[PDB]
This record gives sequence, structure tokens and C-alpha cells, in this order.
Amino acid sequence: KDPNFVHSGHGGAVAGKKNRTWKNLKQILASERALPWQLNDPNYF
DNA sequence: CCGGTGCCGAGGCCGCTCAATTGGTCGTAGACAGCTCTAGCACCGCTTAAACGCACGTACGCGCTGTCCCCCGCGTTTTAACCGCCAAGGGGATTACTCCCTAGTCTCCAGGCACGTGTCAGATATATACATCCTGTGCATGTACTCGGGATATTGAT
Repeated sequence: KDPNFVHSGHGGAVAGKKNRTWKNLKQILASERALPWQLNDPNYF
């Protein structure tokens, strides 16, 4: 009745006390900024 | 007899003449600016961990909201003790002067307790299992408020 019954978490807050859904968008962009983007490389910034 | 007129007396003007006030200049000395480490030390950067702060429903009373009845407020009257003004007697706080004396300066001396560090140990935070004292609920009854009538003051007018 469902595609899968063995669905696994992708970094939720079941263990810790962080946000249950996912990281905040500001945090997502802050983490993505750490990538060694090239000088002419496109990004979300 | 009354009235013009000189003489004297007083009021008005103006002006110094002099004695008391207050901003400006000279001057020197202890104390606000300002490095100089230092110094160790709080403050900042960088991590997580836990909980309290926050938001969503949801139950459930305590504030707003509508109707009759008198008790207190409003408004009038007269009148009287008080407020406000005035005036005089006299005491005492004021003002000024000389004389005395202890505050103020600074100097010297020195021993008592502020003040910091170093050591160590027992009083106190903290977690967990135990349990019983205080609290919401329910309910009998009696101390106290109320109404009514008779004492004892308690004021005012002859």
C-alpha cells in the first residue's frame, strides 16, 4: 500500500534537540558558503 | 474801616562730594590629561547540552450586561461664631564692638589592624526513594448583624 516501509531519517532531530524538520535556510546557505566555490563559479549568492 | 506791598518763611529745583560696590589682572602651585608598561584577566570566539520559553487548543468561571425602590444628595432658608483687618505695648533678637581660645596647619612618631595569600576540611548542593502534612471539598451550627423598645446621658433656652 506504500512504496517503502523502511524509510530512514536524513538528519532529523530524533536523537538531538535541534529542529525536527531540517536545518534552517539561513543555516543551509551558511553551510553552503563553506564550499570552495571558484571565482567565476555560479552559486545561490 | 479795607487793601496794596515789603519782609520773611518755606517749598521746589538743580547739582556736585563723598562713601560703598564689582569685574579685570597678576601669579604660582598642586592636580587633571596622558603615555608605559603590565598583568593577569575578564572578554571574546568557538563548541555542545539541556530546559525553559513559547504557541495551540480547550475547559471553565468571573466580569459586563439588563430590571424595581427608596436613601442619600441637592437646594433652600436663617443666623452666628469665626475670619480678617487694625492698632498699640513691649520684649528680644539684632547689630556692632573688644577680648579670649580653640580650630587649623604641619610636623613628628609608632604601633594597631586593614588586607592579601596559602592550607585544608566540613558544611552544602544534588540525586533518589520514601511518606505524611497541608489543601480543596463538603457540611453542621453559632457568633454576630439587625430590628424594636426602654434606660441614661447630653445639649440648649429661660
